[PDB]
Amino acid sequence: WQTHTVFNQPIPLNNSNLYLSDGALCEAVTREGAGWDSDFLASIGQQLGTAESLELGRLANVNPPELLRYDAQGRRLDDVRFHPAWHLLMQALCTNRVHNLAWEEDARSGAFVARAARFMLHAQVEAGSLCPITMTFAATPLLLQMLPAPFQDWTTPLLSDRYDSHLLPGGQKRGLLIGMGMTEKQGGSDVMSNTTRAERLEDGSYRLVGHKWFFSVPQSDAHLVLAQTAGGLSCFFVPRFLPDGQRNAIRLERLKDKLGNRSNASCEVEFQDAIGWLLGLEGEGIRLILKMGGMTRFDCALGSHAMMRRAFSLAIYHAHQRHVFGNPLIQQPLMRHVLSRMALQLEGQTALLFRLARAWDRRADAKEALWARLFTPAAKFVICKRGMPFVAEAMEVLGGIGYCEESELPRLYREMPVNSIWEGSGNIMCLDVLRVLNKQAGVYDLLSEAFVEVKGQDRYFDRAVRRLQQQLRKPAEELGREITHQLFLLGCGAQMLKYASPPMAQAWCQVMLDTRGGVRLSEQIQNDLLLRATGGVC
Amino acid sequence: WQTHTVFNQPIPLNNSNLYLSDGALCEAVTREGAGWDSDFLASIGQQLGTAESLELGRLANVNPPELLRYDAQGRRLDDVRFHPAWHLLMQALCTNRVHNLAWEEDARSGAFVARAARFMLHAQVEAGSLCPITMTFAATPLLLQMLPAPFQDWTTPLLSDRYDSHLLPGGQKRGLLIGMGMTEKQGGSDVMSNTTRAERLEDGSYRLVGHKWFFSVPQSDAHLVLAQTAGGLSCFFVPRFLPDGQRNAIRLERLKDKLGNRSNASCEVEFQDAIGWLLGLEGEGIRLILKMGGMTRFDCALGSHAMMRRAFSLAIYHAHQRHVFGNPLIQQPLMRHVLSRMALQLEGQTALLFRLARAWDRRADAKEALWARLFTPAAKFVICKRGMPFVAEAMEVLGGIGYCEESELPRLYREMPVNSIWEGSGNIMCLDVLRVLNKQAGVYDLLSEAFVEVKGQDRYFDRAVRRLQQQLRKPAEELGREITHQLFLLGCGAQMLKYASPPMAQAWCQVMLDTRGGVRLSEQIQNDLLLRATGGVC
Amino acid sequence: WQTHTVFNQPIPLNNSNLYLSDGALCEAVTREGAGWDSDFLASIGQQLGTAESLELGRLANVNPPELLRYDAQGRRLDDVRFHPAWHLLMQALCTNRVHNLAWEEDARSGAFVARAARFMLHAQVEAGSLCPITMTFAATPLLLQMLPAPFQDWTTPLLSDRYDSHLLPGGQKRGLLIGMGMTEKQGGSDVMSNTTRAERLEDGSYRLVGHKWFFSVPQSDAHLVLAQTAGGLSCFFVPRFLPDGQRNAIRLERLKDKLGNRSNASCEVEFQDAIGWLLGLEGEGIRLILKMGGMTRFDCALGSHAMMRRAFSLAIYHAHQRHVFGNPLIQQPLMRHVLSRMALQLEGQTALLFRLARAWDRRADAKEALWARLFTPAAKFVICKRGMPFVAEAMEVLGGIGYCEESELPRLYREMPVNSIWEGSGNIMCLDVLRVLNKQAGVYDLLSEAFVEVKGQDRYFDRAVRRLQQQLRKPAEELGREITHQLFLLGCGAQMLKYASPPMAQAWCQVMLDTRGGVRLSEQIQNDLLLRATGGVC
Ligand SMILES: Cc1cc2nc3c(=O)[nH]c(=O)nc-3n(C[C@H](O)[C@H](O)[C@H](O)COP(=O)(O)OP(=O)(O)OC[C@H]3O[C@@H](n4cnc5c(N)ncnc54)[C@H](O)[C@@H]3O)c2cc1C
Ligand SMILES: Cc1cc2nc3c(=O)[nH]c(=O)nc-3n(C[C@H](O)[C@H](O)[C@H](O)COP(=O)(O)OP(=O)(O)OC[C@H]3O[C@@H](n4cnc5c(N)ncnc54)[C@H](O)[C@@H]3O)c2cc1C
Ligand SMILES: Cc1cc2nc3c(=O)[nH]c(=O)nc-3n(C[C@H](O)[C@H](O)[C@H](O)COP(=O)(O)OP(=O)(O)OC[C@H]3O[C@@H](n4cnc5c(N)ncnc54)[C@H](O)[C@@H]3O)c2cc1C
Ligand SMILES: [Ca+2]
Ligand SMILES: [Ca+2]
Ligand SMILES: [Ca+2]
Repeated sequence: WQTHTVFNQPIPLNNSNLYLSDGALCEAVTREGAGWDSDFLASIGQQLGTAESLELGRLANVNPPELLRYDAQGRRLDDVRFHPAWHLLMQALCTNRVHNLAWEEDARSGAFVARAARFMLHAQVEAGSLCPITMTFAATPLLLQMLPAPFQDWTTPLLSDRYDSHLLPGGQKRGLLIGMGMTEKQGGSDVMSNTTRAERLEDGSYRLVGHKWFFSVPQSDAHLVLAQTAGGLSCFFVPRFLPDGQRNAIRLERLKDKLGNRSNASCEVEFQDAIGWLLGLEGEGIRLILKMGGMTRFDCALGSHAMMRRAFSLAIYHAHQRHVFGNPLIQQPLMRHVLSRMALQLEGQTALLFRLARAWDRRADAKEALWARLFTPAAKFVICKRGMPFVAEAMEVLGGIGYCEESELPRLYREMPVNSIWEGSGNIMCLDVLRVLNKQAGVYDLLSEAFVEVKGQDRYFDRAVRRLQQQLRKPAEELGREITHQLFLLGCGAQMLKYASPPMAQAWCQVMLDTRGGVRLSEQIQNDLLLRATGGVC
Repeated sequence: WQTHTVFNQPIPLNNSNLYLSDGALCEAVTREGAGWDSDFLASIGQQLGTAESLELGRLANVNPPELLRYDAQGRRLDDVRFHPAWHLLMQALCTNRVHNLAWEEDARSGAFVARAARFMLHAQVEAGSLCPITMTFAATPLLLQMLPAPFQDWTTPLLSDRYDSHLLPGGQKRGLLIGMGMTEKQGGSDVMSNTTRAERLEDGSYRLVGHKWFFSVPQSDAHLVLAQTAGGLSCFFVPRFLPDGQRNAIRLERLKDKLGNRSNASCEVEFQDAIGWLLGLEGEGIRLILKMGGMTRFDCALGSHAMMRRAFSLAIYHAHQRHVFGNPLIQQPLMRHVLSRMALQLEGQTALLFRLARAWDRRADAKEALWARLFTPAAKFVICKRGMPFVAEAMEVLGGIGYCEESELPRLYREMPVNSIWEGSGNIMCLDVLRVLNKQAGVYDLLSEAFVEVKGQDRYFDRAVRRLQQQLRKPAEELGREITHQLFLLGCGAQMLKYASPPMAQAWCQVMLDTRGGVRLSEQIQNDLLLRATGGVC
Repeated sequence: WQTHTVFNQPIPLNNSNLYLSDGALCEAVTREGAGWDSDFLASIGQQLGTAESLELGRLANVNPPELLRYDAQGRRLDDVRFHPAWHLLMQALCTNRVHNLAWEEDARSGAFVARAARFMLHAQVEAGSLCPITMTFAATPLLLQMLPAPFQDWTTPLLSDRYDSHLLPGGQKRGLLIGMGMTEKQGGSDVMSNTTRAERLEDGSYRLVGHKWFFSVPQSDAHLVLAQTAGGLSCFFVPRFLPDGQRNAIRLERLKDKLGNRSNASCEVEFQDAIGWLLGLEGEGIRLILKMGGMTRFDCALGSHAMMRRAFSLAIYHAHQRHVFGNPLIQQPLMRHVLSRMALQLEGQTALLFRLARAWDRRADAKEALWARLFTPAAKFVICKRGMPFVAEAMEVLGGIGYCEESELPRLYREMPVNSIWEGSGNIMCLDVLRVLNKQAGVYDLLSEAFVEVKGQDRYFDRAVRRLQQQLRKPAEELGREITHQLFLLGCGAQMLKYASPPMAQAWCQVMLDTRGGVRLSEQIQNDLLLRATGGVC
């Protein structure tokens, strides 16, 4: 009955450990002060790597949410309906405290780093569910700092490990999600162009009339929303339900039909005299949310890195099994070269991101705070931009089967641009880097110290330092991407030189910084890279 | 911001008790020997009536199953993927033993009646999930009677309360489902036209080559399949997995794209030297499955009745709330007339079906067995045919909102024809009734006795008995539907006269049997009918 | 490579002549004064019966319209996007003047009858596209009678044979469609409960604020819309574009997700100070549209009849080819009986509808006008109610293949209830019949004359006349359906007795009016019925 036998078809990667298979991550977690979380990380790495877990990710994306503007009786409903897989993903994210680990009372030293490792494991399985998690993690410290009086009973659920999908006022719920409404049709990068208007009421609250053009996670229990007041652009707490239990006047008009990120609901919304509570002062909306923005930019970089890691893991498991021209694909000199360069890129990214996580963890230290202020937008720019060609290359390793929606690769590929577009996109990251280099007291000293610490170790690194120094003499706005990319590489290189094995740091520096390419990697480096990326080290 | 206020929109029926709201059913359960099950029935009636339960029914139908013929590597898979709601429905059906209550060791007197009541509650929530349940309930006694030796370890899971969706040989599973493969492209009514061929192997098993054109529940652990042998048309046990653990050679070719019944997978399949085990003798396939057929025909009648009951319950809850021309719709004389006639039809159907369930329960008694043999096809014909106009009328009570897929009514309406088409359809039921009346020893005596028992109580009933007697003098095949319908009504009428209150039996007889219509129901009868249909009695 | 041979599978009906195959229709067209249209009818009957034509019907339903509330820039759009098949269907409908043949200057005697025959041919191919056609045909004479001054240039396009899908003010278009906005969330039967409000402006036009809950064909160039004024419920011309070229303020909020009629867009809409022009006087909205309603009710009856005709034609073509138990299915005594009864029902319906079409054609005659006033709602009630069980029976002739969406039968079945629900639904038709019988001068005389004309010809007919006479003594509202059904049958019977062959009229009267059923049809009648239904006569 058959016309052929099927052979030389790799088995797809599943039922693996997402943590234990990543040598660079395991090393970074210990190095950066989160080793106490390693047993937990191995545990969730196993749970998240199962066929069942990966299926929840697939189901949540192929059954995207449905906007319910009205009920069957023609009354306004303004709700969103998700596939059950979505709620199961949210439950595990919250159980694992990806939304608030760092903010717990008695959080231990390294909690920001431990939380980043947890986030990176989840992000490999499914990306859309990270959006509410990212916004809630970033908004929580600000909300706890400024929590308006009628919402004092939100502190307990903000600190829980309990996802709660009930359509109830937040104070009645066991856990909460918080979103961000900034972008308007006339601009997302330039939020001063916002026309949503807030008028102060007798009781000190404000009435808002306007719109937000991309308003993710409409089901959040509140959104922090930018609006204009007499005193300038300001930040408001806009809860889904008012203190009295009535629904607030946020009208969900249309759900975005997106390239990727499809599991996540993003809406176009309008405020019809919605009630908001001013956070901070009138006119300080942009300043107030700077650090909130910093944390979301970090998560963008970490998310793209995580997706690159998953795509790479799929590619290498496939290339190990697939034979071409009589030999394993991973043994073919050109393929082995390409995959080894990919692995080297992920090693550097992991070292940089986790050092950056430690900086955010230790931000009570002014120099750590400054390092995070400078390298966060740099990391978002370079890593998020790299995501697209990196994932395409992984897909090409698999070949035609990597172009079919049955594979994880298309979904990863379709996700990659979102992280690059988020929060003013790549150019805004670079202009922010230039602003910091220009205006921030202490920056040039911080950089010099970091670079002197490793001076003499590598000729390519030292040449790149001199090139950046020259470039910073006249930092033209048109060179913002060149400068940001150079700065990012020097950050990565300094971490590699300090902490990677010497042959690895040497390989990294030559590949990344030796201005003439044509760099061949030694056999031993390629072997070590590919072994480290499949477990080996942990 | 609003253009209007929404008013006079009924709230849709949910969070009600499917059992306690049905006076006729509660009375029938006690009358027919299953009163010991009443507490359980009230419990599951509450569970099944919740918004959450009704949502599982919706989800399983709007997310229909997907046929997986191949995996991503191009190897044959032959599997079906369902929405999780489907599996949750199956779990509750099996927990409630709708597939096997009557067949348990130590099953108590009335178990067939108790099982019918349980089935009727489930059928109101979701219909497609009743297909595997119906086939498994009907096939189980036959399989236990004839179970081939290599499958002796199936007896325990056949008797469990555990749904098991694992892709494993049945002997390794905690519970089992059994299907039926009869229909071929050239005929489903006339199964002797089957061309699927079975050849005897050295070990006594047979190799099958052929097709089945409608093959529901392909995921069943076995199907009973008709095939031709040297000795005539025969019945085979065809398991999904062979005794050695290999998949059997059943190729799933195409999933039907159906009007209704969409939650249930129905496939077109081909046998490529599939292995089957002969049940019974060569050439006795048609005879062997007669009683199996009887049970499935009963479930068809019961299913259509249940859907009619749900549609009626929705219509009356709506008409009680909706106002037209200044008064409740249920108070408008013409609407109240129509709904009262509907209620009266369901009273008769409930009385007949449960008497029939008792007949099947007590089938060790030759007269009970004969009553079931005769009235089962009659009930399937009339009740399944009535389903379509009855549900359309309920939809029209709701008006335009009953035509929208948000309402339960369209799904009920789209389901109704399947039960009428099943197992040779309406004409085959009537030809079977004629065959029984002609050939079956004892029938005319059984009928006479039943009719004499109530003779003198109602003039319309006694006139209808005389009309049937005349008709049976020359029972032409072309009058098969007229005769079947008359017989059905006399069955219903005898139950009403014996057991309904006299004004109710009087109303039933005049409406159903008074050859000139124009029958107006008294105010008291309409009130009692509509109250009984909303709980009152239980 | 094969497991079986496919055989005994009928070829599906296509490439047939929808007109020439229908003996009763061809005879009715000539009888009722539209014989001059017979060549044209045969021509379009051929065109509409092709596989390509039937495919347009399928495509328009499986690719339903999409509501475009906003454009990609977030500006309001309020438009609907259709599959190209929809526009091709509309083009042929308008070329054939199904929307206005009767209203042309110099329309010839019999034009209403010719238009009804044309409508019936189209309705067999696709039903949703008849909605704009029906509303435009019904509204056109009223609009031409009352056309408000700023829209004088609409007269030419209202009278064209040119469908025009351009998004332009009607006065710039080559042809126009008109819709009807009556139903609100609180009621469609009782339109006096409408809360949409119209306020008179300085220039004599009115500003409307409110909603309509089912608002079909939102893309119409205008809708006639009921709204409350100081002077009572009134009818407004509400154009899609104002005289100055601006879009009118009609907000399309949601598209209905329907059981059937899926090719046709039906919206929930809101008026945000939309401009309307009063037709007639304040407070005469209900009266003004009575005749408009009459024409749409006629089209409902004609549409259900047409769908029944298509379903029957499919069933008989199938049963002629399919063999069961060694003989053609159409030769099996019970099946032949059932199909013959079906054919007889269509013969009566065709005779009645076309006599009714002639009444509407000759409505300058007071007695013809009265016949149409009385029999139109009666016909809508009985015929539209019959549609559901009739089409289900056809599906059951085909068997399981008739339950699959590849067949035309499911789409026909899912369409049938809409015609029964339309314009206040079945109960409102019956209450209207009772109102006419009670209040309308001349009615009892008109009926007596009609009945005396055929008195003595058939005993069952004469007995039914006496039964109706008795019933009309005390015409209780609760007997509205019994009375309407009796009246309808007497209408049909009088046409059959006057114009059918005597054996046919005899067969009709006995089957339809002989209060004890068990009526067997002669061999010759069954043969003549089935031959007439496949062409024979034309
Ligand atoms: C899936 C998804 C979900 C989203 N969810 C949210 C949400 O929940 N909340 C929210 O507020 N927003 C959300 N956004 C919107 C997102 O933040 C914006 O798209 C982003 O800030 C860019 O704004 P914009 O699209 O208006 O582009 P613009 O601001 O018009 O920018 C266009 C391009 O110009 C570049 N540019 C801008 N200014 C300069 C300059 N001075 N010099 C050089 N280049 C410049 C930008 O970098 C960008 O590349 C979401 C977006 C997506 C895709
Ligand atoms: C959703 C669905 C699921 C199904 N699942 C299964 C399944 O799991 N297993 C399986 O075996 N089948 C299944 N069936 C097929 C079903 O049993 C058949 O469709 C049914 O038996 C009718 O057979 P048929 O379609 O070949 O019609 P035919 O046998 O061709 O009958 C067509 C019509 O002719 C009538 N007729 C037949 N013989 C006579 C006669 N002698 N005199 C007068 N009238 C006659 C029939 O009553 C019917 O109305 C399924 C069907 C559906 C719709
Ligand atoms: C596909 C579709 C398209 C439609 N398009 C349009 C459109 O374009 N324009 C428009 O105006 N409407 C439209 N309608 C609405 C349609 O006209 C209404 O649904 C219909 O008039 C019934 O009104 P309702 O749904 O409010 O039911 P109700 O008025 O609430 O009636 C419910 C039931 O009660 C019965 N009833 C009402 N009064 C009495 C009484 N006095 N005594 C006894 N019984 C009574 C009715 O007959 C009906 O069976 C559309 C409907 C559908 C399904
Ligand atoms: Ca090698
Ligand atoms: Ca009353
Ligand atoms: Ca014959």
